[PDB]
Amino acid sequence: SLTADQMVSALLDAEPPILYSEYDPPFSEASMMGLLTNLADRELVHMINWAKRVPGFVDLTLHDQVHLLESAWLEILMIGLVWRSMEHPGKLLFAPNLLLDRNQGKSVEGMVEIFDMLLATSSRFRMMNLQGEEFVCLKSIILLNSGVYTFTLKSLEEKDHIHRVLDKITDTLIHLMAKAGLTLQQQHQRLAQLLLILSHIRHMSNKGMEHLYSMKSKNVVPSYDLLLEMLDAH
Amino acid sequence: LALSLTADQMVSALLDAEPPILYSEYDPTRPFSMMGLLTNLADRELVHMINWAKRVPGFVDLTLHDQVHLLESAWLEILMIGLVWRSMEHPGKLLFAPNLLLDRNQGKSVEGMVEIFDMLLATSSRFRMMNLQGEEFVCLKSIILLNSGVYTLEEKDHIHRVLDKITDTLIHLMAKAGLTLQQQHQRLAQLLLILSHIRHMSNKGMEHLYSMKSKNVVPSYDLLLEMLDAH
Ligand SMILES: CC1=C(c2ccc(O)cc2)[C@H](c2ccc(OCCN3CC[C@@H](C)C3)cc2)Oc2cc(O)ccc21
Ligand SMILES: CC1=C(c2ccc(O)cc2)[C@H](c2ccc(OCCN3CC[C@@H](C)C3)cc2)Oc2cc(O)ccc21
Repeated sequence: SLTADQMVSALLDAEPPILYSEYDPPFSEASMMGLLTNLADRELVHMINWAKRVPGFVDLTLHDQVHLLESAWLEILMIGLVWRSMEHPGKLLFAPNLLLDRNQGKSVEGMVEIFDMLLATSSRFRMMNLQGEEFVCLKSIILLNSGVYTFTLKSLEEKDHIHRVLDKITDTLIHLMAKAGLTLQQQHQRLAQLLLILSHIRHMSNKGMEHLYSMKSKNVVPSYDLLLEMLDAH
Repeated sequence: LALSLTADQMVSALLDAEPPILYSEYDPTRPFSMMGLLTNLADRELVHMINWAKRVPGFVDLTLHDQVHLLESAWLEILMIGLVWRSMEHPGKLLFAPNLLLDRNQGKSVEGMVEIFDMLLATSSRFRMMNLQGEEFVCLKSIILLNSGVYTLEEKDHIHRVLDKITDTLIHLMAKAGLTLQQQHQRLAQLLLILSHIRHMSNKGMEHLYSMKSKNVVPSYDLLLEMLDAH
């Protein structure tokens, strides 16, 4: 029932904070993955808070909320990272005090390939002059769309709802571009350009998941119970 | 020169470029390797895919090097969307060939296969529910070809001009179908979000194909280049 303007405002007010890496006056290659894992894990907690504020998300069953976050969490971490890296050519701003380049990526086997994809996405944002309002729409779309093709009377109802919210976010993107002064043709073209970036983000998440698993740590994905517990508040 | 086409000319060009539907190679008189049949079919389809790619307006204006790179990135996605398209009118089944219609139970005969079968079936069901039109389908397939490899100035600018042309064409089709402006952009977005699922399926499919430890998975640069038949 939200208007396009109300949708934008809701999403902007929902934005999580930018977190820091630990301070101690040197950085070492050996400690890099530990610092990244620590940031990712802290970002996840804020991500769950954020998701619950995306219009229509808490209308879903807790089960389906968990499934959507299971599907989307790394994509959401990535698009967040690319967004805060956009103004820093050649670098990934994991935190304001953890700004990393390609060569630092090389220290971890298999990492530079994923760094390069992320850097390429940052460059594409930059060449498109992606706006914050557009970014928060894209991030919401990822949340709602990434797990929807892999979820029953209840579920049919859930899927219809998700599609209706996704349509509203399309309307919102178009509203933003119209107010930005784009022609109808430029509006459709840019809508398309933005949504095609989501294919690349999905690609990066799958490649990244492969990479994280290859590292042989104790776990990679947030468990159902963990997501549930964070989501399943009293 | 390829960009000077109208939306109608673009649609007609893409429809005329469509590849044929191939048959599985086996004696239908003899007792019923599944992956063997599928691999044989995929490998034969790939050849027709390269010939289709050469007819997508704007594609051959790229260097041969870049044509090959795009095919390297897109080929499995393109195989998949074509499979889903011809499977649309066959709920619960994948029409790999007219003589090779498989259901998900048959897909369980190969380890790790049923998970990918289920994703493909879900996509075909989504297509059916949206009543995807052939004219929309050929636009989508062309977008996969141009978009899948674009994250690896003039060449990329050309690629984006062609992609913008296809967006224009899709909107034109929907406008002709009688959709309101709001319905047009909503449907455009719905179709493009399905492409992220097709990318997902290609990623999971590649993982699955590699896990089989067969002779090879991806077509080599030289194979694709030879199929392009350079002049
Ligand atoms: C994109 C990215 C990282 C990444 C992702 C894939 C890859 O192959 C290499 C690094 C790494 C990264 C490191 C570890 C990651 O997962 C660790 C496992 N936890 C995730 C959920 C929790 C239950 C366990 C996920 C990403 O660092 C980031 C930190 C951020 O705050 C935001 C994004 C990243
Ligand atoms: C989607 C699909 C198949 C598939 C893909 C991924 C997967 O995990 C399981 C089956 C299998 C499939 C089986 C083998 C495939 O690659 C084999 C390797 N060749 C591809 C190019 C050639 C150089 C080597 C690719 C797809 O069958 C299909 C046949 C078609 O005509 C169209 C689509 C498919």
